[PDB]
Amino acid sequence: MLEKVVIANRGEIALRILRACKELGIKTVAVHSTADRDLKHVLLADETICIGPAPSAKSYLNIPAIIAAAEVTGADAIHPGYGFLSENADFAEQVERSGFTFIGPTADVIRLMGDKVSAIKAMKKAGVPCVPGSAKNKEIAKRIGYPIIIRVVRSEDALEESIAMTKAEMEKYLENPRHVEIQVLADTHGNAVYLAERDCSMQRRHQKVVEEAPAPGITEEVRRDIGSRCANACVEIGYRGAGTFEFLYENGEFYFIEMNTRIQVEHPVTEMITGVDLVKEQLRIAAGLPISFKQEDIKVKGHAMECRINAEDPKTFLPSPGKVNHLHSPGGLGVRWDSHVYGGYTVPPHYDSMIAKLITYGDTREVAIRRMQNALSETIIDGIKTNIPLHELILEDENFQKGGTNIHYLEKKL
Amino acid sequence: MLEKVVIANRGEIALRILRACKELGIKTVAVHSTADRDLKHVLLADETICIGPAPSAKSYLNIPAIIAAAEVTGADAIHPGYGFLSENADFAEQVERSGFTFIGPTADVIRLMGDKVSAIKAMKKAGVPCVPGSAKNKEIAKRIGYPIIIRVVRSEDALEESIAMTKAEMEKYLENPRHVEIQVLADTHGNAVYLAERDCSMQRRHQKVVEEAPAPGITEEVRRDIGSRCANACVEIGYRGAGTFEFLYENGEFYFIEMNTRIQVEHPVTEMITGVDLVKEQLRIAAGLPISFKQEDIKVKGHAMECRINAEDPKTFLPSPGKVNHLHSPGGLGVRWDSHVYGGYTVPPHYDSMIAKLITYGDTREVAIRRMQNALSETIIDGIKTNIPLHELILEDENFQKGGTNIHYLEKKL
Repeated sequence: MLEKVVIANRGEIALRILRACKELGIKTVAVHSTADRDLKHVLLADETICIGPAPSAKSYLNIPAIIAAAEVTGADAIHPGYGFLSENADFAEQVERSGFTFIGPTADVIRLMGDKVSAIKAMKKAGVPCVPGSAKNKEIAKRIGYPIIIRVVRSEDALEESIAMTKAEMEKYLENPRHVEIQVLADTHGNAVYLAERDCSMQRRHQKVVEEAPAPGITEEVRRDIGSRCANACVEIGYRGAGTFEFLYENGEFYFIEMNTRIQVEHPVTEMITGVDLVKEQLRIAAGLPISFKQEDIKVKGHAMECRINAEDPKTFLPSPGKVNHLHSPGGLGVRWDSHVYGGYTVPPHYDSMIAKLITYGDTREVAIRRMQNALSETIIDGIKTNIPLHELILEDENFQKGGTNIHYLEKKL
Repeated sequence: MLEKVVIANRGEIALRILRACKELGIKTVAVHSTADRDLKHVLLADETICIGPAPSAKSYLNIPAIIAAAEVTGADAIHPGYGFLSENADFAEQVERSGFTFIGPTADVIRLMGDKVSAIKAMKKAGVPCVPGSAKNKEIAKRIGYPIIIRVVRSEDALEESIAMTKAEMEKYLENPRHVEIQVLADTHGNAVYLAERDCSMQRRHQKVVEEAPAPGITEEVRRDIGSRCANACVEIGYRGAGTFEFLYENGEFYFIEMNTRIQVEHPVTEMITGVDLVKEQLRIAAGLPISFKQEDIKVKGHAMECRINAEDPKTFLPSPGKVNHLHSPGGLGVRWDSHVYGGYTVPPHYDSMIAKLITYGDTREVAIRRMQNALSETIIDGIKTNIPLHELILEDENFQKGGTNIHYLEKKL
């Protein structure tokens, strides 16, 4: 089956993958840049291989070097995590052509869902609701209804002009949409399940900051409908592994915007409310096993929240690399801490600024939120700036407390 | 209701209580010795009061000083944790007589279950199974059956002699008994529930090292019988709050040995498999509220394990006080860390050697155990010795892996 896995990633997700591997008794190979020799998962891995200098282009995006690490270690499979090469279909195609198991979908499915329109077209074929959309551009614009996007457009006298400018360089635009996303798994035995949903509406410049599960207001009827549509979409497109269908959500209707064909950063909130270990299921599915449970086995229990703790200034958002002179991580009941950072670790400049995901669970949304506030108050990261103050502002916001804030809300509030 | 609580304890349990209080919006008063000014919960508390010098007798056992801290802060209630004064009926009696709510049972119930025989006699009256037991001492010894305890006794020709010697300074003695204990809650509304059981058989000199829940081999039928007997015992004796009935368990039968009338050190494993927050329920019950769920709401799900991490040499067990120069605590899915220790903290000589409880959860006992082994491998406590190597030996023991080892097993193995 799978005996040895190359972890083609870094930071917290690399550690998350290492932990799943070690639980399953799978040997690990940590590929790393010269800058990441002191990463926690590297220090814990069974074998390590330096694949290039610091810049990502020369290391974690270095397809030949990663494949070569698999070859020389005699690895069976490669787990790409999220970001980097995880949704690069040329990488997947090359991993397979080279005799290794890619822990993810097939190259062809990646490429299909990797392209804006082809994705939307496969979803519309599948019965998943998409956004109303695509000179007879005035007629189309008209039927869809303004506002629109080509550059946004709030009226028709600007349409023509806009068209010529958006080119050189159409989804109905919604203004009370939440970001609501459905987690799925599909296996090589023809099964596909949905694992409730997540609300990830708290965003800055389209980067998520806080996520939660289940999504407030979503009844189980509605969950069952949209979730069943996503599972069937999985079967229809021959999906394999973990994936997420992202939707805009408004006045009770869902509208597809993207499928991430990989594990999600915020997968832990789903784990907390369903009891499923999503990374272990990725590994088992890649080994050829069936999903370890059936749809009827899944029931949402309680509520979970996640704060992405970043090394950055909490108002300017400029990165804050440097030595963590002291770390104190929170704990206790209903507190989960997913992080590679340790006291004495130096956060480097070369990559993203995420240093930890703090995840809480409670019987109710209210309990999960209070537990997050208390856990954040206990957390100490000395030596660098973090966005903890931003989290604290969000968590005490009366509208967030009420629930249901839209995807534009954070930027409006600040 | 309860607006301000004096936390009459220290170390990890004091932090556990502070976390529950803060979730409920209850103000905290940390009473502490001069040696404990840098305890995490002290640093997090709303108010602090130094109640004496380092020795416990002069501080955490100082009844007048603790009561005085409640008076001057205008506190409503006192939570005694475990150990120290928590089962001191004179303390409880004085807390009540002085106008504060004791978070625990009434003084009279403490005293009743505080005495060896009176406890056993109330249990036998209650229908809880006790151990067969109490010159017509040969006749009694005979009916009970050797071996016996007065000094253990394996035959009758020694009985007489033994009797005279055990005096100046009788439970059937069992030799394949496990330690199996039932968690209960009882409220001021006449309700009493049982929260499955824990197996705490891995012990050295009658001090627990590793605990787990549920107990291997215990079917739900058996759980329901012994648990219902314990709940009814609660009502019959007018119990209030959290408590544990400890049993010896053998060839399918239970035998009562002690009731701890307070929260248990190893309460977290029960929290993990039932979803109940036992300390929050203590606080709510003390405020006069009902238990927040009914018996039918409780269902064991999965399996949990706890390792008591102590600052001591892992073979000699001599304490290892000193500065923790570096701490790295484990995390991820199914890992819970309950500890007051932080990088730079100095573990003092004056108290017990517990510095952390590492708790894991999994869908099966096998998963909980592997997760514990991996979490222990990630844990770093630099500057002092710990018993982590002992935990590692226990967890990989083939008999522990099989499950069901008795209370003498650890000392035999070493």
